[PDB]
Amino acid sequence: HMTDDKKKGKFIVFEGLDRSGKSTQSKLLVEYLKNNNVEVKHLYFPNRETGIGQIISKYLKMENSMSNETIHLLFSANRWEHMNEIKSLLLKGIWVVCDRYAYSGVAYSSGALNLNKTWCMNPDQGLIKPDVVFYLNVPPNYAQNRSDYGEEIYEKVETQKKIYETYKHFAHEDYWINIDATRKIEDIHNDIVKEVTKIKVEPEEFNFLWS
Amino acid sequence: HMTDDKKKGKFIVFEGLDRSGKSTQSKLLVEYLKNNNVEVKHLYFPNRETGIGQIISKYLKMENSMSNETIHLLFSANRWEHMNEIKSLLLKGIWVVCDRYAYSGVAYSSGALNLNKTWCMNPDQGLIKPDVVFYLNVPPNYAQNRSDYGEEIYEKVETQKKIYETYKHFAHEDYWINIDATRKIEDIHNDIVKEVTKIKVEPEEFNFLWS
Ligand SMILES: Nc1ncnc2c1ncn2[C@@H]1O[C@H](COP(=O)(O)OP(=O)(O)O)[C@@H](O)[C@H]1O
Ligand SMILES: Nc1ncnc2c1ncn2[C@@H]1O[C@H](COP(=O)(O)OP(=O)(O)O)[C@@H](O)[C@H]1O
Ligand SMILES: Cc1cn([C@H]2C[C@H](O)[C@@H](COP(=O)(O)O)O2)c(=O)[nH]c1=O
Ligand SMILES: Cc1cn([C@H]2C[C@H](O)[C@@H](COP(=O)(O)O)O2)c(=O)[nH]c1=O
Ligand code: NA
Ligand code: NA
Ligand code: NA
Ligand code: NA
Ligand code: NA
Ligand code: NA
Repeated sequence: HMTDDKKKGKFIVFEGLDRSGKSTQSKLLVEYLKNNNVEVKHLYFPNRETGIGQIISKYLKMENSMSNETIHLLFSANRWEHMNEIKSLLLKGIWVVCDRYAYSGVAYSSGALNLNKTWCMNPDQGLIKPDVVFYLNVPPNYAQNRSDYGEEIYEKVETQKKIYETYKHFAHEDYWINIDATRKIEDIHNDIVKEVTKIKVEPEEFNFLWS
Repeated sequence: HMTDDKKKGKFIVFEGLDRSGKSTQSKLLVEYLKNNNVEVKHLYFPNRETGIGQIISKYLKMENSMSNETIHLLFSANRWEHMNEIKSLLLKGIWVVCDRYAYSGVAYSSGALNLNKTWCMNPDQGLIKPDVVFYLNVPPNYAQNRSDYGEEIYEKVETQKKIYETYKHFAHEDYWINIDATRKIEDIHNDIVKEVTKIKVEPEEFNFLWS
């Protein structure tokens, strides 16, 4: 009752290759939720505004160079420093719609940096687990013509090919919903809405990666 | 031969409670090695001068506050960004004498922050393993009168008591050498020298935590 510590909002993550449409789709979903009287906050990773995120942003823009393990652990620490906020929102009944999470961490590091997958998962163990992940599936060559593509470190077609394969580490999980993202914006969004309307709305216990 | 990738220097770590004499002893050992014609570099963790180390230094000085997991992972990332340097030194035949390493990470986080020990070890898995660790053993109340004690976050006797117990996670390992550090500087140093002279001097393969 008073000490109720149940998760009341839902936590939805978008995952996908670079420029696959995650910001596009997460903003449309947020607007749809607001229109159906659901309180919701839009979050994303990496958050480049924190001290850790600033270092990350320099890495992505090739303004610095860092060893594979060092940058992998910063991407994870950047999520941890948001756990208090995500937990509080969800306890309040506010939904969280989030562009990228720990699945990006594992897929990008194991595919682009060739880090060991179990080693990559470890530091994200214990993060709050989302209700669903929409994976905006595009082939590795598909998005190379969209606006700023090639500006940041992983945006080369040969790297995207590797990350496309390591995203399959999650492809058969029950929380993972493959979405064909080589379609019109509105078609993709309608599929996402269809899936979101099946989410069961009741307060429940928090769960944690990698359960 | 030409592609020889053998570890040629030795890697010695000092561990110990706050103000237990690690900088004192590591400088004396460095001077002793130089006097016996051994090339050596003195390193220490956290390195507060990097981008990551700056954030760490603010945490230790209570200039910011951070969640337990976030700061734990930064302490680990701070070691990783030194692996290229430590590896190169050791390949060259330069010894590395280092004030604190991954054992501090595990002992401080599991003792002061109550983090799960296996979770704390994971991100340091894969770091280069030292030849020996001297643990400058002092009781948890012992150092409270030494110069700047109480300036930084963990320097309260009740926290030191907890970290004293979690340093025992390594107490029975073959690389771990307990040194009674409640003695005169010169007596402690003579014990360390005695142990250092038993190290076998030949080139060998690198080993890695937590083997
Ligand atoms: N399905 C789509 N069809 C055409 N253009 C799209 C589609 N989805 C997104 N875009 C455009 O592609 C670019 C990248 O989209 P964005 O949502 O920013 O990708 P991400 O967040 O995955 O990097 C933007 O210019 C966006 O307007
Ligand atoms: N064995 C000792 N006896 C008396 N004073 C010592 C001894 N070892 C170190 N000190 C003094 O204690 C303080 C902390 O020593 P330091 O080597 O800086 O500790 P740490 O590096 O472990 O924090 C310094 O003022 C140092 O001169
Ligand atoms: C969240 C996360 C993102 N990334 C990559 C995915 C993108 O290439 C870049 C983030 O940029 P974005 O989401 O604008 O594309 O960071 C990681 O490598 N590890 C992570 O943990
Ligand atoms: C290297 C390391 C140090 N620490 C603590 C030990 C000290 O209290 C502080 C470092 O300060 P120092 O070595 O001057 O004392 O950081 C950690 O908590 N985790 C680590 O991984
Ligand atoms: Na990108
Ligand atoms: Na985005
Ligand atoms: Na699925
Ligand atoms: Na200290
Ligand atoms: Na020191
Ligand atoms: Na021993």
